[PDB]
Amino acid sequence: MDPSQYASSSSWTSFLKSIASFNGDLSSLSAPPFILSPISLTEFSQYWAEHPELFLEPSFINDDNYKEHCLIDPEVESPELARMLAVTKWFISTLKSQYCSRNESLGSEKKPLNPFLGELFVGKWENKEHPEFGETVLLSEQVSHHPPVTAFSIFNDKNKVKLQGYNQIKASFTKSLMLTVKQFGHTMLDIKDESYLVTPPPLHIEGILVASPFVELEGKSYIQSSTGLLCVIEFSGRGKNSFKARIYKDSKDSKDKEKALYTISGQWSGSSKIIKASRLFYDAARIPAEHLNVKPLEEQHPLESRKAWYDVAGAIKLGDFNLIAKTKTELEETQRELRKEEEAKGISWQRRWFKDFDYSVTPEEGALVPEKDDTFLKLASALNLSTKNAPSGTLVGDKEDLSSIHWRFQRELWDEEKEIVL
Ligand SMILES: C[C@@H](CI)CCC(=O)[C@@H](C)[C@H]1C(=O)C[C@H]2[C@@H]3CC=C4C[C@@H](O)CC[C@]4(C)[C@H]3CC[C@]12C
Repeated sequence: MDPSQYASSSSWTSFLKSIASFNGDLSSLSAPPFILSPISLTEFSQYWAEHPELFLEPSFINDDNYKEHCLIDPEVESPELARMLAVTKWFISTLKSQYCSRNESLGSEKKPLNPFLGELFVGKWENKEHPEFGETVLLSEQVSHHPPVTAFSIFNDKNKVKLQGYNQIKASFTKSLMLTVKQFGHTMLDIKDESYLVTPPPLHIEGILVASPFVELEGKSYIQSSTGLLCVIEFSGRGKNSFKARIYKDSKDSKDKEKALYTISGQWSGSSKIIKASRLFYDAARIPAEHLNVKPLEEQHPLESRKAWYDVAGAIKLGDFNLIAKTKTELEETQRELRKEEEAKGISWQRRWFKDFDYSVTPEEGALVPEKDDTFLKLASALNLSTKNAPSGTLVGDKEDLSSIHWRFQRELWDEEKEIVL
């Protein structure tokens, strides 16, 4: 079936009709095979660093070289601002990865595989052509299934750049059959001793009537630094993927747009320019994604995503209804059986590399809680960001601002990991 036959197929009409009775759980969407992705959501974590050089760039900016690492402003006022510029550029560079990859590789957004609890995805950017980079490692874990929650860490030891975060969504259909999505979660980025707090934006999926789904971003993302500096990024559709970002000396100033130290505008999936107090800031079309190195299937542990979903992926690619349904049930029995074995060997398969910390004022007696100087508390306080499980970017005293549970990477658990290698 050619894609121009999709919107009026029986399958698609049947799909749309069942939206009317949508039960609130996206995984139960009865999507036709042609709209299915063979990729699991635990793989989406790789999309935070597909431009390794931009990921690592802030670690190379110091007091003695900063004017030489600010292409759009050679008289940038400080290394702190030069690094905030660089973090903003990196963040803008992830968006195309995050939100357009299925478009390019599959032809539209397609329904992802709902990962099983304890599913794992790992790989590395080896950065062989730039020895000063060193290897950057991605760990990604399905820390919850009901609701689905993915947690991840991307880390470069050589340059002391690490990122961690987690992601969850809530979604509902509007009466025009547009799917509105709010993201939940945040990501933190340490560049040596300096820290950055990033909130993903709300989004909507369009082109559903026409059976050509695509993501458009809306609302705002924040990037708050331990330096006090704050970038606010506002998205809209257009003609697409446009935005306007502003960087402020601090979060009090962000209340007044004319206080912006710089202003960036354009398309995150194309080009954008910047003005101070214009030049090319980022051109997504000039800078190809670099895909992480994943180990061969034959060498994968059966918890690992591509190994786990192999037969399911093969059946989706064939578009075979029966075979998909059958491979899915065998996957479920394999994973149940796999967990039993983890358990017999004394292996914790559930909170494997990340733990759920309780930031509420009423933790349970033995619960994991934040230590005094916690990076998240200090950056959320700088931004006036709610520390509860509200939609990402929710500010203190917003309507949405309920638990305060956050996933945090524990490096030691990966250093003493019992099975999984890179
Ligand atoms: C194909 C659709 C037809 I109506 C079915 C709806 C789904 O497939 C939803 C669940 C799916 C998509 O439409 C886009 C997906 C988001 C795309 C990118 C991100 C970025 C990443 O960092 C975290 C995951 C997230 C939010 C995806 C979640 C699942 C979405 C909404």
